[PDB]
Amino acid sequence: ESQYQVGPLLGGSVYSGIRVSDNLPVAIKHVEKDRISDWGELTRVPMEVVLLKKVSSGFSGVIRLLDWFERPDSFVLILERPEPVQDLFDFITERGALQEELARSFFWQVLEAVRHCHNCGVLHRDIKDENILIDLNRGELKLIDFGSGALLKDTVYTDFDGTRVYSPPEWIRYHRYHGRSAAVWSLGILLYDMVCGDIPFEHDEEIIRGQVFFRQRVSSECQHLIRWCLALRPSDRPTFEEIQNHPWMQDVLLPQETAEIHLH
Ligand SMILES: N#CC1C(=O)c2ccccc2C1=O
Repeated sequence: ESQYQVGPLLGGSVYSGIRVSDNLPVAIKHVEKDRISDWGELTRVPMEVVLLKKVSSGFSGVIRLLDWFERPDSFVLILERPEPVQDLFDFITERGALQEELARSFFWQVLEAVRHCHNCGVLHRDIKDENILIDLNRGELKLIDFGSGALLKDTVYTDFDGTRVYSPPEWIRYHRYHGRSAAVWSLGILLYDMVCGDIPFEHDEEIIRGQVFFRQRVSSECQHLIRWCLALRPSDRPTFEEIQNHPWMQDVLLPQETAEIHLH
Protein backbone atom coordinates (compact mmCIF):
# COMPACT_ATOMS: atom_id res chain seq x y z
CA GLU A 1 0.00 0.00 0.00
CA SER A 2 1.28 3.40 -1.07
CA GLN A 3 -1.94 4.94 0.14
CA TYR A 4 -0.86 4.53 3.80
CA GLN A 5 2.41 4.81 5.50
CA VAL A 6 2.89 1.87 7.89
CA GLY A 7 4.73 2.61 11.18
CA PRO A 8 5.44 0.58 14.34
CA LEU A 9 3.34 -2.24 15.71
CA LEU A 10 0.90 -1.35 18.55
CA GLY A 11 0.48 -5.00 19.71
CA GLY A 12 -3.16 -9.64 17.34
CA SER A 13 -1.58 -7.25 14.68
CA VAL A 14 -2.45 -3.56 14.60
CA TYR A 15 0.06 -0.92 13.27
CA SER A 16 0.51 2.82 13.62
CA GLY A 17 -0.04 4.37 10.26
CA ILE A 18 -0.46 7.67 8.51
CA ARG A 19 -2.86 8.33 5.65
CA VAL A 20 -0.52 9.56 2.89
CA SER A 21 -3.20 11.85 1.29
CA ASP A 22 -3.75 14.08 4.35
CA ASN A 23 -1.46 12.77 7.18
CA LEU A 24 -4.41 11.52 9.14
CA PRO A 25 -3.09 9.30 11.92
CA VAL A 26 -4.49 5.78 11.48
CA ALA A 27 -4.23 2.25 12.88
CA ILE A 28 -3.95 -0.51 10.31
CA LYS A 29 -5.36 -3.77 11.55
CA HIS A 30 -4.63 -7.12 9.98
CA VAL A 31 -7.00 -9.94 10.42
CA GLU A 32 -6.10 -13.42 9.12
CA LYS A 33 -8.89 -15.21 7.27
CA ASP A 34 -8.02 -18.32 9.26
CA ARG A 35 -9.08 -16.65 12.50
CA ILE A 36 -12.51 -15.61 11.34
CA SER A 37 -15.37 -17.70 12.73
CA ASP A 38 -17.79 -14.91 11.84
CA TRP A 39 -18.58 -13.69 8.30
CA GLY A 40 -21.28 -11.33 6.95
CA GLU A 41 -21.84 -9.16 3.76
CA LEU A 42 -23.60 -6.61 1.40
CA THR A 43 -19.84 -10.36 -1.13
CA ARG A 44 -18.18 -12.02 1.92
CA VAL A 45 -16.57 -10.08 4.87
CA PRO A 46 -15.57 -10.54 8.52
CA MET A 47 -18.45 -9.73 10.76
CA GLU A 48 -16.08 -7.26 12.42
CA VAL A 49 -16.20 -5.18 9.18
CA VAL A 50 -20.05 -5.45 8.92
CA LEU A 51 -20.36 -4.19 12.49
CA LEU A 52 -17.80 -1.40 12.01
CA LYS A 53 -19.62 -0.07 8.88
CA LYS A 54 -22.82 0.00 10.95
CA VAL A 55 -21.21 1.98 13.76
CA SER A 56 -18.96 4.29 11.75
CA SER A 57 -21.67 6.59 10.54
CA GLY A 58 -21.41 10.08 11.97
CA PHE A 59 -19.48 10.80 15.16
CA SER A 60 -18.42 9.00 17.53
CA GLY A 61 -17.54 7.22 20.81
CA VAL A 62 -16.37 4.29 18.70
CA ILE A 63 -13.07 4.25 16.75
CA ARG A 64 -14.38 4.54 13.15
CA LEU A 65 -13.54 2.24 10.24
CA LEU A 66 -12.33 4.51 7.44
CA ASP A 67 -11.66 1.91 4.76
CA TRP A 68 -10.72 -1.72 4.42
CA PHE A 69 -9.02 -3.92 1.84
CA GLU A 70 -9.10 -7.61 1.11
CA ARG A 71 -5.82 -9.58 0.62
CA PRO A 72 -5.38 -13.16 -0.42
CA ASP A 73 -5.12 -14.40 3.20
CA SER A 74 -6.24 -11.49 5.23
CA PHE A 75 -8.35 -8.32 5.47
CA VAL A 76 -6.78 -5.04 6.32
CA LEU A 77 -8.79 -2.45 8.32
CA ILE A 78 -7.94 1.18 8.42
CA LEU A 79 -9.19 2.67 11.65
CA GLU A 80 -8.94 6.08 13.35
CA ARG A 81 -6.00 6.66 15.66
CA PRO A 82 -6.04 9.56 18.15
CA GLU A 83 -2.70 10.90 19.09
CA PRO A 84 -1.57 10.83 21.81
CA VAL A 85 -3.52 7.78 22.91
CA GLN A 86 -3.32 5.21 25.75
CA ASP A 87 -5.60 2.34 26.45
CA LEU A 88 -7.57 2.10 29.68
CA PHE A 89 -5.65 -1.00 30.79
CA ASP A 90 -2.26 0.78 30.78
CA PHE A 91 -3.78 3.88 32.22
CA ILE A 92 -5.07 1.82 35.11
CA THR A 93 -1.76 -0.07 35.50
CA GLU A 94 0.07 3.26 35.64
CA ARG A 95 -2.32 5.25 37.80
CA GLY A 96 -3.83 2.53 40.11
CA ALA A 97 -7.51 2.82 41.17
CA LEU A 98 -9.08 5.97 39.62
CA GLN A 99 -10.68 8.84 41.54
CA GLU A 100 -14.44 8.51 41.29
CA GLU A 101 -14.85 11.77 39.36
CA LEU A 102 -12.52 10.47 36.62
CA ALA A 103 -14.15 7.01 36.68
CA ARG A 104 -17.64 8.68 36.26
CA SER A 105 -16.50 10.71 33.26
CA PHE A 106 -14.95 7.61 31.68
CA PHE A 107 -17.77 5.22 32.51
CA TRP A 108 -20.33 7.70 31.03
CA GLN A 109 -18.48 8.07 27.75
CA VAL A 110 -18.43 4.25 27.61
CA LEU A 111 -22.19 4.13 28.33
CA GLU A 112 -22.69 6.54 25.32
CA ALA A 113 -20.48 4.49 22.99
CA VAL A 114 -22.31 1.30 23.90
CA ARG A 115 -25.70 2.99 23.38
CA HIS A 116 -24.42 4.17 19.99
CA CYS A 117 -23.47 0.62 19.05
CA HIS A 118 -26.83 -0.68 20.21
CA ASN A 119 -28.69 1.97 18.22
CA CYS A 120 -26.80 0.88 15.14
CA GLY A 121 -27.89 -2.80 15.67
CA VAL A 122 -24.39 -3.77 16.92
CA LEU A 123 -23.45 -5.68 20.12
CA HIS A 124 -19.76 -5.41 21.09
CA ARG A 125 -19.40 -8.42 23.51
CA ASP A 126 -15.89 -7.66 24.80
CA ILE A 127 -16.24 -4.30 26.64
CA LYS A 128 -13.28 -4.13 29.05
CA ASP A 129 -10.39 -1.69 29.84
CA GLU A 130 -8.13 -3.15 27.07
CA ASN A 131 -10.81 -2.42 24.51
CA ILE A 132 -11.01 1.25 25.40
CA LEU A 133 -8.73 4.00 24.08
CA ILE A 134 -8.25 7.28 25.78
CA ASP A 135 -7.52 10.25 23.55
CA LEU A 136 -5.34 11.96 26.17
CA ASN A 137 -5.82 15.50 24.73
CA ARG A 138 -9.59 15.60 24.29
CA GLY A 139 -10.44 13.41 27.38
CA GLU A 140 -12.48 11.27 24.97
CA LEU A 141 -12.83 7.53 25.12
CA LYS A 142 -13.21 5.41 22.08
CA LEU A 143 -14.26 1.81 21.90
CA ILE A 144 -12.19 -0.60 19.80
CA ASP A 145 -12.25 -4.20 18.64
CA PHE A 146 -15.54 -5.55 17.36
CA GLY A 147 -13.79 -8.86 16.71
CA SER A 148 -16.14 -10.69 19.22
CA GLY A 149 -19.26 -8.72 18.36
CA ALA A 150 -22.60 -9.66 16.81
CA LEU A 151 -25.65 -8.09 15.28
CA LEU A 152 -27.87 -6.94 18.14
CA LYS A 153 -30.94 -9.15 18.48
CA ASP A 154 -33.53 -9.76 21.16
CA THR A 155 -33.34 -13.55 21.26
CA VAL A 156 -30.80 -15.69 23.24
CA TYR A 157 -27.04 -15.84 22.29
CA THR A 158 -25.52 -19.27 22.63
CA ASP A 159 -21.93 -18.50 21.60
CA PHE A 160 -19.44 -16.14 23.14
CA ASP A 161 -15.80 -15.53 22.48
CA GLY A 162 -15.00 -12.34 24.43
CA THR A 163 -13.10 -12.16 27.75
CA ARG A 164 -14.16 -14.72 30.40
CA VAL A 165 -13.50 -12.59 33.53
CA TYR A 166 -15.96 -10.03 31.99
CA SER A 167 -18.60 -12.66 30.95
CA PRO A 168 -21.66 -13.06 33.20
CA PRO A 169 -22.70 -15.95 35.36
CA GLU A 170 -25.51 -17.04 32.98
CA TRP A 171 -22.74 -17.56 30.41
CA ILE A 172 -20.41 -19.37 32.83
CA ARG A 173 -23.28 -21.67 33.98
CA TYR A 174 -25.55 -22.05 30.92
CA HIS A 175 -23.67 -20.92 27.84
CA ARG A 176 -26.58 -18.56 27.15
CA TYR A 177 -27.18 -14.78 27.58
CA HIS A 178 -29.08 -11.79 26.14
CA GLY A 179 -27.07 -8.93 24.66
CA ARG A 180 -27.94 -5.97 26.80
CA SER A 181 -27.92 -7.62 30.15
CA ALA A 182 -24.58 -9.34 29.45
CA ALA A 183 -23.28 -6.00 28.30
CA VAL A 184 -24.41 -4.36 31.49
CA TRP A 185 -22.57 -7.08 33.51
CA SER A 186 -19.30 -6.39 31.65
CA LEU A 187 -19.94 -2.68 32.30
CA GLY A 188 -20.26 -3.52 36.04
CA ILE A 189 -16.86 -5.39 35.90
CA LEU A 190 -15.34 -2.43 34.04
CA LEU A 191 -16.54 0.08 36.61
CA TYR A 192 -15.12 -1.97 39.51
CA ASP A 193 -11.87 -2.15 37.63
CA MET A 194 -11.86 1.68 37.24
CA VAL A 195 -12.58 2.28 40.90
CA CYS A 196 -10.54 -0.56 42.42
CA GLY A 197 -7.52 -0.78 40.14
CA ASP A 198 -8.40 -4.33 39.15
CA ILE A 199 -11.21 -6.65 38.08
CA PRO A 200 -13.30 -8.18 40.92
CA PHE A 201 -13.38 -11.84 39.77
CA GLU A 202 -10.64 -14.08 38.52
CA HIS A 203 -12.28 -17.50 38.70
CA ASP A 204 -15.62 -18.96 37.61
CA GLU A 205 -16.64 -19.60 41.26
CA GLU A 206 -16.31 -15.88 42.20
CA ILE A 207 -18.31 -14.99 39.00
CA ILE A 208 -21.08 -17.55 39.82
CA ARG A 209 -21.09 -16.30 43.47
CA GLY A 210 -21.17 -12.65 42.30
CA GLN A 211 -20.19 -11.33 45.74
CA VAL A 212 -18.23 -8.13 45.45
CA PHE A 213 -15.48 -7.34 47.94
CA PHE A 214 -13.98 -3.78 47.74
CA ARG A 215 -10.16 -3.62 48.10
CA GLN A 216 -10.30 0.24 47.83
CA ARG A 217 -12.25 3.02 49.38
CA VAL A 218 -15.28 3.46 47.14
CA SER A 219 -18.38 5.47 47.93
CA SER A 220 -21.74 3.85 48.58
CA GLU A 221 -23.50 5.02 45.50
CA CYS A 222 -20.68 3.72 43.33
CA GLN A 223 -20.67 0.37 45.13
CA HIS A 224 -24.45 0.19 44.78
CA LEU A 225 -24.25 0.85 41.01
CA ILE A 226 -21.58 -1.81 40.60
CA ARG A 227 -23.62 -4.41 42.57
CA TRP A 228 -26.61 -3.42 40.50
CA CYS A 229 -24.73 -4.14 37.20
CA LEU A 230 -23.47 -7.45 38.72
CA ALA A 231 -26.95 -8.71 39.84
CA LEU A 232 -26.82 -12.51 39.38
CA ARG A 233 -30.23 -12.44 37.69
CA PRO A 234 -29.88 -10.93 34.22
CA SER A 235 -33.33 -9.14 34.52
CA ASP A 236 -32.33 -7.53 37.85
CA ARG A 237 -29.56 -5.53 36.03
CA PRO A 238 -30.28 -1.92 35.10
CA THR A 239 -31.01 -0.75 31.54
CA PHE A 240 -28.62 1.87 30.07
CA GLU A 241 -31.11 4.52 30.98
CA GLU A 242 -31.29 3.36 34.57
CA ILE A 243 -27.50 3.33 34.82
CA GLN A 244 -27.23 6.85 33.40
CA ASN A 245 -29.85 8.15 35.83
CA HIS A 246 -28.24 6.50 38.84
CA PRO A 247 -27.23 9.09 41.46
CA TRP A 248 -23.59 8.12 41.11
CA MET A 249 -23.79 9.29 37.46
CA GLN A 250 -24.98 12.86 38.05
CA ASP A 251 -22.74 15.83 37.18
CA VAL A 252 -20.38 14.11 34.77
CA LEU A 253 -17.45 16.21 33.51
CA LEU A 254 -17.26 17.02 29.80
CA PRO A 255 -14.46 15.13 28.02
CA GLN A 256 -12.50 18.33 27.63
CA GLU A 257 -12.79 19.22 31.37
CA THR A 258 -11.80 15.63 32.14
CA ALA A 259 -8.51 15.98 30.27
CA GLU A 260 -7.71 19.38 31.80
CA ILE A 261 -8.21 18.13 35.40
CA HIS A 262 -7.12 14.48 35.26
CA LEU A 263 -4.95 14.10 32.25
CA HIS A 264 -2.70 17.23 32.05
N1 LIG B 1 -9.16 -3.68 17.34
C1 LIG B 1 -8.56 -2.64 17.25
C2 LIG B 1 -7.74 -1.39 17.06
C3 LIG B 1 -8.32 -0.13 16.91
O1 LIG B 1 -9.47 0.11 16.48
C4 LIG B 1 -7.34 0.78 17.21
C5 LIG B 1 -7.25 2.10 16.93
C6 LIG B 1 -6.14 2.84 17.37
C7 LIG B 1 -5.11 2.18 18.07
C8 LIG B 1 -5.24 0.79 18.30
C9 LIG B 1 -6.33 0.14 17.90
C10 LIG B 1 -6.67 -1.17 17.99
O2 LIG B 1 -6.03 -2.06 18.58
